[PDB]
Amino acid sequence: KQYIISEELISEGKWVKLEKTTYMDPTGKTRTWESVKRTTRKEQTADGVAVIPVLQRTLHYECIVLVKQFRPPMGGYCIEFPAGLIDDGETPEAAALRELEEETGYKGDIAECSPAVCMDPGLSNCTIHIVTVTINGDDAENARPKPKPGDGEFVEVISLPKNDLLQRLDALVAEEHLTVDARVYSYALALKHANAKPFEVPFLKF
Amino acid sequence: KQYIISEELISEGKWVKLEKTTYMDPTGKTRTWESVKRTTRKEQTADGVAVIPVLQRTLHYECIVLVKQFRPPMGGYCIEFPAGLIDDGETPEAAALRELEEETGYKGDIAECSPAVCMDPGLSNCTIHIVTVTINGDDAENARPKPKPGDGEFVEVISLPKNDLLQRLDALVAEEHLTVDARVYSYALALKHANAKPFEVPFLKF
Repeated sequence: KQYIISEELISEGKWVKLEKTTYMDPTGKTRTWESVKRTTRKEQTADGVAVIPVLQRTLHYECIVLVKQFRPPMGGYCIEFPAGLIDDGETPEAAALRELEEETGYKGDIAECSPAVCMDPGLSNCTIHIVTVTINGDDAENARPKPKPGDGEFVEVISLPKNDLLQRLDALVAEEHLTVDARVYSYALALKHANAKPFEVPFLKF
Repeated sequence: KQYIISEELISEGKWVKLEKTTYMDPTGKTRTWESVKRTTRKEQTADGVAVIPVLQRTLHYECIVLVKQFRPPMGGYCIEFPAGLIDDGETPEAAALRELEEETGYKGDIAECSPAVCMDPGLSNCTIHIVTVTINGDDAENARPKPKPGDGEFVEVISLPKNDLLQRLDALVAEEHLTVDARVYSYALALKHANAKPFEVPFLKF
């Protein structure tokens, strides 16, 4: 019922651009909105990918591999799922495995890929593909990860136990005073909401 | 090791601003970055909140209350956790309940509140508090919810079964062709990774 009437560039940098968006509301009226867009965005493609790397080992608990790095806009360190924009002539799945290797050194398998999902709908048009990659830690190819930091890419790898990720994250916060990514937290939260107090839920039924 | 050296305003809008951030890297060299910040951001406070509203009923399955609305920066409709910025003289918790009621009409209680988490660390400084709110669906006040939208706020409410969330989201995507928010998808994913194929792990053990 609603649609975009027009978009006029307000300001543009080398990598990001701010635009004045004009759109038609449900009841005919016309309103404006300030929107953010990346200049690297390709037609019919998402801006980038995010990887949920489940480190697995035989007869051993799983781990979620995350990365910590300084983020200029935050003015401080952040804990995030490995990520990156999708390079030219690259599929989201391909990007996923690449960026995971570049930032962590691990080599994994695509387990599942999501459709394009938005990062901040009210602020930008940025979308990513959330890709779940399973890493075999028993494999010799993963015995000693060899990260490949690009120029300006300083990444600290952090492998956290999955069964109590949310708590590991809060521990990390209280100890280093850094910021957890909203997507990483959502995921951790969900794990707690489904795992925590197994017998507690089917107890009130009685 | 790293820190912010300077931050020069590239261009500003009424609600959003873009700026050149100059910082120090680990080694010693200097680099620049394009960052996005909101003009409405308060001191020592997060930009806003996102509510994970768990609709509950006795002898009944839980539902997650989500909202669908047109997003100018996206040029389309999005499925999202109810959200919004924190108003003046508002606590993250208060903002959570207010926005939930305004957008859905439901009246709920605070279950938990995350610390401030980043929306998109590589692009902006934006942070939110993710608040998990329970809604007593047995209570008459919730038997017939009544949203209180503001000017230019048009929201469709959608209650999706919790234990079936990710598939309900994929259905919606395949049927309506809209976009699911990255945080909503993440949460949904974690649910599947923890609940789906519950006997798959123990069977692979024997």
